[PDB]
Amino acid sequence: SHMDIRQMNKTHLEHWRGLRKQLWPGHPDDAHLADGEEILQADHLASFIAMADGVAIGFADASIRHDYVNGCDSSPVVFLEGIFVLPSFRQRGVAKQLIAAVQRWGTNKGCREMASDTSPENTISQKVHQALGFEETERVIFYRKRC
Amino acid sequence: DIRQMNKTHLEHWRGLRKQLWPGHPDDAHLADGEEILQADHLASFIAMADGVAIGFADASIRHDYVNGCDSSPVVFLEGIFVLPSFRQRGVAKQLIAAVQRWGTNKGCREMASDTSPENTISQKVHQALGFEETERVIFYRKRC
Ligand SMILES: CC(C)(COP(=O)(O)OP(=O)(O)OC[C@H]1O[C@@H](n2cnc3c(N)ncnc32)[C@H](O)[C@@H]1OP(=O)(O)O)[C@@H](O)C(=O)NCCC(=O)/N=C\CSCCC(=O)NC[C@H]1O[C@H](O[C@H]2[C@H](O)[C@@H](O)[C@H](N)C[C@@H]2N)[C@H](N)[C@@H](O)[C@@H]1O
Ligand SMILES: CC(C)(COP(=O)(O)OP(=O)(O)OC[C@H]1O[C@@H](n2cnc3c(N)ncnc32)[C@H](O)[C@@H]1OP(=O)(O)O)[C@@H](O)C(=O)NCCC(=O)/N=C\CSCCC(=O)NC[C@H]1O[C@H](O[C@H]2[C@H](O)[C@@H](O)[C@H](N)C[C@@H]2N)[C@H](N)[C@@H](O)[C@@H]1O
Ligand code: NI
Repeated sequence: SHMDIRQMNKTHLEHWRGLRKQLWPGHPDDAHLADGEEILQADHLASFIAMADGVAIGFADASIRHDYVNGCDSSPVVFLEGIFVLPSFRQRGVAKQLIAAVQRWGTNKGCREMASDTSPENTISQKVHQALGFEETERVIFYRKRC
Repeated sequence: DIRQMNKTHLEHWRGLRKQLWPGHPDDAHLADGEEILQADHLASFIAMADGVAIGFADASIRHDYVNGCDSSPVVFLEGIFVLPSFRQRGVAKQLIAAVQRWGTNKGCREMASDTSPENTISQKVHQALGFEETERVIFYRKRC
């Protein structure tokens, strides 16, 4: 059936929250709500919903980042902040089309580079990133200290 | 003494920074210095001994997602290098303390950093200075 990638607006908020809670289970209930509203008002945040037959089968969150991005040489950068496709709809090209939409958005915003990161443990994600034309740039360990 | 970088430090800062990052074109350090001095959300700090720079830290105020962190903005240690001769004397500790104060003055509740999995010494350093490991990731890039 015909699939559409829709940039998320007020009308897709429930579709998006329903999927996001499956990518990140236990990511607090009030966070998803505030995140939704922020994204709709942003010019440096956009999310994209894969729709077919009137149901939402996957999503991607994207940003335009001005912070230094690991492995990139230019600024700003279009960044893949999250991506998830429902188990039953996987390996059908949903993520490919989601990422194409993120790229289109970032390109129209004047980004020269698209970036993403994933866990060294998530081998499917690594294969996916590489199939869709991403190259590995560097691996890093992050640290934090409370101020 | 640790001072915030200004126009007069640029040349000696560039000399140390090329040692941290030999890959960087020499074009870039020039540009990067101008950018830091122009930007409110960037600052660098220089450790001096007898008026010669022997260490530096580059820092930013980060407004985008930062791996391992839960608030925004974040003070981020973008780069730190101390001359081998001046190592293990607390120079890095003092540079990072200056970075942390700048970030607190910019309302950051978290300081973050990253390093190579092979850079074992830098890992001990973050550990020693009170940082905690958050996550390890692989970064990807696609040219648009
Ligand atoms: C990976 C998916 C999305 C692929 O979907 P698909 O539709 O099945 O793919 P396709 O389009 O059909 O396939 C594309 C290509 O890949 C190939 N492929 C697909 N599947 C496989 C396969 N199983 N094996 C081999 N090859 C495969 C396929 O052949 C295709 O080849 P080609 O282009 O046609 O030539 C899918 O399998 C899936 O949903 N899997 C489960 C979830 C998952 O792993 N998702 C994405 C992979 S990244 C992991 C989750 C994620 O997005 N995390 C984001 C970040 O989360 C966290 O950070 C967040 C933070 O938590 C938030 O609060 C902030 N707001 C933002 C911040 N970024 C962490 N701190 C970061 O470190 C994380 O990076
Ligand atoms: C690590 C140093 C700086 C420590 O200096 P010191 O003065 O000697 O330390 P100290 O103050 O004496 O010691 C403090 C504690 O550490 C302990 N310590 C010190 N030395 C050792 C030791 N050798 N063994 C064990 N313990 C040690 C010491 O005991 C102390 O503990 P305590 O207080 O006594 O309990 C020193 O050894 C040194 O200069 N080493 C060589 C350089 C080095 O490794 N530097 C930094 C390590 S990672 C920190 C951040 C950093 O610089 N990152 C570079 C990033 O660079 C790149 O990214 C850049 C990009 O390239 C740029 O273009 C962008 N503009 C910004 C962007 N961030 C990569 N893409 C990123 O992935 C990289 O992460
Ligand atoms: Ni259509």
